[PDB]
Amino acid sequence: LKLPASFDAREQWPQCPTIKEIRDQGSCGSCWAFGAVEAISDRICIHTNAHVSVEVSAEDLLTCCGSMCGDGCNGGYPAEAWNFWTRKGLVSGGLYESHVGCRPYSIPPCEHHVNGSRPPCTGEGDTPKCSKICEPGYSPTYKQDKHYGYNSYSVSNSEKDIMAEIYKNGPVEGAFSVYSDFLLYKSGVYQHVTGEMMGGHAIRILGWGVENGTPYWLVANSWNTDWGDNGFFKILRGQDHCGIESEVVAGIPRTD
Ligand SMILES: O=[N+]([O-])c1ccc(O)c2ncccc12
Repeated sequence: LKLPASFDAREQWPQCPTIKEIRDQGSCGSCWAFGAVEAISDRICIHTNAHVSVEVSAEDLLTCCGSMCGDGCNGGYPAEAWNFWTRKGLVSGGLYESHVGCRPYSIPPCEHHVNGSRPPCTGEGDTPKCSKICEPGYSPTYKQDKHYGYNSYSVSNSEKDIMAEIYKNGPVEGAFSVYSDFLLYKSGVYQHVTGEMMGGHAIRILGWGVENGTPYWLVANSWNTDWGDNGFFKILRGQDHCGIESEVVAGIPRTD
C-alpha cells in the first residue's frame, strides 16, 4: 500500500479494457506513438472511472504530430508525443480493419521476429497522411472526437518514482536500448546477456512484480500478441537496465 511488492494496472482498473490490450505497429517504426496512445487510452479510462473508455488513435498521433515528434514511421520521440496530446489532443481509433473509433490504424499487422501467418514485417514503410476526418459511420466529428492531455512530464530516473506514478496515475510510456537477445524473448524476466545494441524502442509500462527474488517491470510491446509473452514482457527493474528507467513519460488527461 506504500508500494506493495507487486502491482498490475489490469487488476487495479478491471473496467479498462485497453490496459489488457496488445497492438501491432506494423512495418513502421511507430513504437514511440503506440506506447504513448496505449497509455493515454489507459489513463483516460482510469481518470474517468471507466465512464469513458476508448482506443486512442496511433494513426492520428503518428500522421499528424509532424516534425515535433520526429519522422513518422521512421521513428519518433515519446516526450514530444505526450506534449502534442496536451496541445492538439488525439482522436479515438482502433486496430487495423477494426472500424473502431475515428481513425483506426492503417498499417497492416505483421510478424515481428516470430513465426506466424501474417506476412513478415518488412522495414519502416511510408508515413500515412494526416487526414482530420473520422471513418464513415463514426458519428462525432474529428474535432469533437479529440481527447486532450491536461499535462505531460518526464518522470525521474527513479524506481520509486516510477512505481508511485504508475500506482497513482496509471500506465506510462517508457523506452530502452534493445540488444539482440530481446528480439528472442519468450517468457520470464528479460535481462540482457548477449548481443549488440540495436538502438532504442518505446513501450508501455503497466506494472511491476518479483519473479523468484528478481524485481521486474510489466511491459507491453507493440509487436502483436504472437511475439514474446502474449505480446508483453518482463524486464529487470531497479538497475536502470538497458535504460528501462531513464526515458519514462506520462501525463494526466484533461477533463472536460
Ligand atoms: O518487428 N520489428 O522488428 C520491428 C521492431 C520495431 C519496429 O519499430 C519495427 N517497425 C517496423 C517493422 C518492424 C519493427
